[PDB]
Amino acid sequence: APLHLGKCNIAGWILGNPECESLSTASSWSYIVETPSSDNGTCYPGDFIDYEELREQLSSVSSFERFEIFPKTSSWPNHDSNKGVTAACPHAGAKSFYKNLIWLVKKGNSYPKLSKSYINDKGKEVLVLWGIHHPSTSADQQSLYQNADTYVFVGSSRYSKKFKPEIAIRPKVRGQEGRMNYYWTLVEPGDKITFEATGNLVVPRYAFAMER
Repeated sequence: APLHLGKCNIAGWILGNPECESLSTASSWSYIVETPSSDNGTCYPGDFIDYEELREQLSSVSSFERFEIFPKTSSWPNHDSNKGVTAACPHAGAKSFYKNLIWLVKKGNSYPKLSKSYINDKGKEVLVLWGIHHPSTSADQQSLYQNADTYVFVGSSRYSKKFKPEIAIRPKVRGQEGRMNYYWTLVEPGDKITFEATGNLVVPRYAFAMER
Protein backbone atom coordinates (compact mmCIF):
# COMPACT_ATOMS: atom_id res chain seq x y z
CA ALA A 1 0.00 0.00 0.00
CA PRO A 2 1.13 3.57 -0.80
CA LEU A 3 2.03 6.25 1.72
CA HIS A 4 -0.36 9.16 1.23
CA LEU A 5 1.06 12.49 2.39
CA GLY A 6 -2.08 14.61 2.70
CA LYS A 7 -0.39 17.89 3.60
CA CYS A 8 3.21 17.78 2.45
CA ASN A 9 5.72 16.55 -0.11
CA ILE A 10 8.72 14.34 0.66
CA ALA A 11 10.88 17.38 1.51
CA GLY A 12 8.49 18.72 4.16
CA TRP A 13 7.67 15.28 5.51
CA ILE A 14 11.30 14.14 5.83
CA LEU A 15 12.52 17.41 7.41
CA GLY A 16 9.45 17.74 9.63
CA ASN A 17 8.01 21.01 8.33
CA PRO A 18 5.67 22.14 11.14
CA GLU A 19 2.38 20.90 9.63
CA CYS A 20 3.69 17.55 8.38
CA GLU A 21 2.75 14.31 10.12
CA SER A 22 5.40 12.54 12.18
CA LEU A 23 3.64 9.49 10.69
CA SER A 24 4.64 7.09 13.47
CA THR A 25 2.18 4.56 12.03
CA ALA A 26 3.40 3.81 8.51
CA SER A 27 6.64 1.82 8.63
CA SER A 28 6.45 0.53 5.06
CA TRP A 29 5.06 1.50 1.66
CA SER A 30 5.17 0.63 -2.03
CA TYR A 31 5.27 4.28 -3.11
CA ILE A 32 4.66 7.83 -1.87
CA VAL A 33 1.85 10.15 -2.95
CA GLU A 34 2.78 13.79 -2.34
CA THR A 35 0.85 17.00 -1.71
CA PRO A 36 2.06 20.34 -3.16
CA SER A 37 2.42 23.29 -0.77
CA SER A 38 3.38 26.97 -0.86
CA ASP A 39 6.73 26.52 0.89
CA ASN A 40 7.47 23.26 -0.94
CA GLY A 41 8.21 21.57 2.37
CA THR A 42 10.98 23.96 3.33
CA CYS A 43 9.50 26.72 5.48
CA TYR A 44 12.96 28.27 5.71
CA PRO A 45 13.81 29.15 2.09
CA GLY A 46 16.76 27.33 0.50
CA ASP A 47 17.77 24.49 -1.82
CA PHE A 48 17.18 20.82 -1.04
CA ILE A 49 20.28 19.12 -2.45
CA ASP A 50 20.23 15.72 -4.19
CA TYR A 51 16.46 15.83 -3.78
CA GLU A 52 15.34 13.65 -6.68
CA GLU A 53 17.79 10.97 -5.59
CA LEU A 54 16.24 11.09 -2.11
CA ARG A 55 12.73 10.67 -3.52
CA GLU A 56 13.99 7.52 -5.26
CA GLN A 57 15.67 6.21 -2.08
CA LEU A 58 12.42 6.66 -0.12
CA SER A 59 10.16 5.31 -2.87
CA SER A 60 9.57 1.74 -1.68
CA VAL A 61 10.56 0.89 1.89
CA SER A 62 10.07 -2.39 3.79
CA SER A 63 10.82 -0.94 7.22
CA PHE A 64 11.22 2.66 8.30
CA GLU A 65 11.98 3.99 11.76
CA ARG A 66 12.69 7.47 13.10
CA PHE A 67 15.19 7.66 15.97
CA GLU A 68 16.86 10.49 17.89
CA ILE A 69 20.35 10.24 16.40
CA PHE A 70 21.61 13.13 18.51
CA PRO A 71 19.44 13.54 21.62
CA LYS A 72 18.43 17.18 21.96
CA THR A 73 18.93 17.40 25.72
CA SER A 74 22.41 15.90 25.92
CA SER A 75 24.20 16.33 22.58
CA TRP A 76 25.03 20.03 22.64
CA PRO A 77 26.27 21.14 26.07
CA ASN A 78 28.41 23.94 24.59
CA HIS A 79 25.83 25.45 22.22
CA ASP A 80 22.26 26.75 22.52
CA SER A 81 19.66 24.32 21.18
CA ASN A 82 16.62 26.22 22.46
CA LYS A 83 16.51 29.39 20.30
CA GLY A 84 16.27 27.96 16.79
CA VAL A 85 12.79 29.02 15.71
CA THR A 86 11.76 31.41 12.97
CA ALA A 87 8.85 33.45 11.62
CA ALA A 88 9.52 31.67 8.32
CA CYS A 89 8.18 28.53 10.00
CA PRO A 90 5.02 29.55 11.88
CA HIS A 91 2.70 27.05 13.55
CA ALA A 92 -0.63 28.17 15.00
CA GLY A 93 0.62 31.63 15.95
CA ALA A 94 4.06 30.66 17.26
CA LYS A 95 7.50 30.74 15.65
CA SER A 96 8.67 27.19 14.98
CA PHE A 97 11.11 25.10 12.94
CA TYR A 98 11.71 21.64 11.45
CA LYS A 99 11.00 18.76 13.83
CA ASN A 100 13.96 16.70 12.69
CA LEU A 101 16.75 19.29 12.81
CA ILE A 102 18.02 21.72 15.43
CA TRP A 103 19.16 25.22 14.53
CA LEU A 104 22.09 25.56 16.97
CA VAL A 105 23.29 29.07 17.88
CA LYS A 106 25.94 30.56 20.17
CA LYS A 107 25.85 30.37 23.95
CA GLY A 108 26.75 33.75 25.39
CA ASN A 109 29.55 35.03 23.16
CA SER A 110 30.94 31.60 22.36
CA TYR A 111 30.54 29.01 19.62
CA PRO A 112 33.34 26.46 20.13
CA LYS A 113 34.14 23.94 17.42
CA LEU A 114 31.54 21.22 17.71
CA SER A 115 32.41 17.64 16.84
CA LYS A 116 29.83 14.88 17.04
CA SER A 117 29.82 11.40 15.56
CA TYR A 118 27.35 8.56 15.18
CA ILE A 119 28.14 4.92 14.46
CA ASN A 120 25.38 3.00 12.72
CA ASP A 121 24.52 0.20 15.15
CA LYS A 122 21.00 -0.41 13.81
CA GLY A 123 21.92 -3.22 11.42
CA LYS A 124 20.25 -1.41 8.53
CA GLU A 125 20.95 1.69 6.42
CA VAL A 126 20.50 4.99 8.24
CA LEU A 127 19.34 8.18 6.52
CA VAL A 128 20.76 11.38 8.03
CA LEU A 129 19.72 14.89 7.05
CA TRP A 130 21.17 18.27 8.02
CA GLY A 131 21.10 21.91 7.01
CA ILE A 132 23.61 24.66 6.30
CA HIS A 133 22.50 28.18 7.17
CA HIS A 134 23.61 31.19 5.11
CA PRO A 135 22.97 34.50 6.91
CA SER A 136 22.04 37.65 5.01
CA THR A 137 24.53 39.97 6.73
CA SER A 138 27.81 39.79 8.64
CA ALA A 139 25.95 41.17 11.69
CA ASP A 140 23.51 38.23 11.64
CA GLN A 141 26.43 35.80 11.27
CA GLN A 142 27.97 37.28 14.43
CA SER A 143 24.68 37.40 16.32
CA LEU A 144 23.93 33.75 15.54
CA TYR A 145 27.34 32.10 15.58
CA GLN A 146 29.82 34.61 17.05
CA ASN A 147 32.52 33.61 14.54
CA ALA A 148 32.83 35.62 11.32
CA ASP A 149 34.62 32.96 9.29
CA THR A 150 33.22 29.47 9.76
CA TYR A 151 33.05 26.01 8.23
CA VAL A 152 31.05 22.82 8.48
CA PHE A 153 32.52 19.42 7.72
CA VAL A 154 30.56 16.18 7.30
CA GLY A 155 32.34 12.90 6.69
CA SER A 156 31.60 9.19 6.49
CA SER A 157 33.12 6.28 4.55
CA ARG A 158 31.10 7.25 1.46
CA TYR A 159 30.68 10.99 1.98
CA SER A 160 32.98 13.94 2.55
CA LYS A 161 32.20 17.63 2.19
CA LYS A 162 33.36 20.93 3.63
CA PHE A 163 30.80 23.74 3.55
CA LYS A 164 31.46 27.48 3.65
CA PRO A 165 28.52 29.78 4.38
CA GLU A 166 27.92 32.58 1.93
CA ILE A 167 26.71 35.69 3.68
CA ALA A 168 24.46 37.61 1.28
CA ILE A 169 21.09 39.32 0.99
CA ARG A 170 18.83 37.10 -1.11
CA PRO A 171 15.31 38.18 -2.08
CA LYS A 172 13.05 38.17 0.98
CA VAL A 173 10.99 34.98 1.16
CA ARG A 174 8.71 34.37 4.14
CA GLY A 175 10.62 37.18 5.85
CA GLN A 176 14.09 35.77 5.23
CA GLU A 177 16.93 37.23 3.18
CA GLY A 178 19.14 34.38 4.36
CA ARG A 179 18.95 30.83 3.03
CA MET A 180 19.22 27.28 4.35
CA ASN A 181 20.32 24.36 2.17
CA TYR A 182 19.39 20.78 3.04
CA TYR A 183 21.59 17.73 2.63
CA TRP A 184 21.43 14.01 3.30
CA THR A 185 23.49 10.85 3.13
CA LEU A 186 23.06 7.14 3.81
CA VAL A 187 25.26 5.59 6.47
CA GLU A 188 25.98 1.87 6.13
CA PRO A 189 25.75 -0.51 9.09
CA GLY A 190 28.98 -0.22 11.07
CA ASP A 191 30.11 3.05 9.48
CA LYS A 192 30.59 6.31 11.34
CA ILE A 193 29.40 9.79 10.34
CA THR A 194 31.07 12.85 11.85
CA PHE A 195 29.88 16.45 12.01
CA GLU A 196 32.29 19.29 12.71
CA ALA A 197 31.45 23.00 12.74
CA THR A 198 32.38 26.46 13.93
CA GLY A 199 28.95 27.79 12.95
CA ASN A 200 26.03 27.61 10.51
CA LEU A 201 25.16 23.95 11.06
CA VAL A 202 21.55 22.90 11.45
CA VAL A 203 22.23 19.62 13.23
CA PRO A 204 20.36 16.35 12.84
CA ARG A 205 18.03 15.54 15.71
CA TYR A 206 16.00 12.75 14.15
CA ALA A 207 17.32 10.35 11.53
CA PHE A 208 15.80 7.26 9.94
CA ALA A 209 16.73 3.59 9.77
CA MET A 210 15.26 1.74 6.82
CA GLU A 211 15.33 -1.25 4.51
CA ARG A 212 14.28 -1.06 0.87
